Amino acid sequence: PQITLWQRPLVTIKIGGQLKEALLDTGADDTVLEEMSLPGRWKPKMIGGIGGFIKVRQYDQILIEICGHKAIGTVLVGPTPVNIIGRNLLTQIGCTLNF
Amino acid sequence: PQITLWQRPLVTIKIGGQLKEALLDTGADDTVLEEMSLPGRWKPKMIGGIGGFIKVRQYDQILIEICGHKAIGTVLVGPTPVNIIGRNLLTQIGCTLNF
Ligand SMILES: O=C1N(Cc2ccccc2)[C@H](COc2ccccc2)[C@H](O)[C@@H](O)[C@@H](COc2ccccc2)N1Cc1ccccc1
Repeated sequence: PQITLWQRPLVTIKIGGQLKEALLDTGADDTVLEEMSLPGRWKPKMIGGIGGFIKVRQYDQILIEICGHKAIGTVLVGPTPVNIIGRNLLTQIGCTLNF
Repeated sequence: PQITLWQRPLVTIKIGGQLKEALLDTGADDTVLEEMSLPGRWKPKMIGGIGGFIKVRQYDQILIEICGHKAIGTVLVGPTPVNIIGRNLLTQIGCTLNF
């Protein structure tokens, strides 16, 4: 798909067997989703941005399906305002920026 | 050009006669630059980030060249960790996400 940025680039993702709405975010190094439970061992992490830092739980080797393209990677879970797909998973689906 | 995401999508921008580095960020609705002096009057604006809200100053019709593309638009100045080019300017340079 070729996605215009007149609006926020929201897409559906399937994770944990759940369907969710997420933003394709090229400015984000990591993927961060709102509170949910994933199976596995997790590690605490602090991630910061505009507004300061938030504590998240880091889960590795998670499978996600973005618009139909499976991808595997680390996923951070915490009190984020919107589900964000960052560069660690966008590279796996082959997403590029073009102008 | 086509930009992949294995590295942060950093580009050089020219604003006020000077060169700065900035991040092409499809997750950011607006463009926010680190503290600097711009001409004119500014208006107040509050932006929600990952760690909360920050108050920034909004300047309108500012000329900024991004990778050789001249754009004119709204730029916010505030305590951001990095210069961020958001959708309001990414649309003026014809940027899309492709996968
Ligand atoms: O705070 C952020 N994050 C922080 C972050 C860091 C790592 C992983 C995920 C997120 C970066 C931006 O900041 C940084 C900080 C450090 C390094 C790189 C980018 C995203 O890239 C932006 O897209 C947007 C992401 O989060 C949100 C929150 C609410 C609604 C929509 C998006 N903003 C806020 C923002 C909003 C508007 C203009 C400018 C910046």
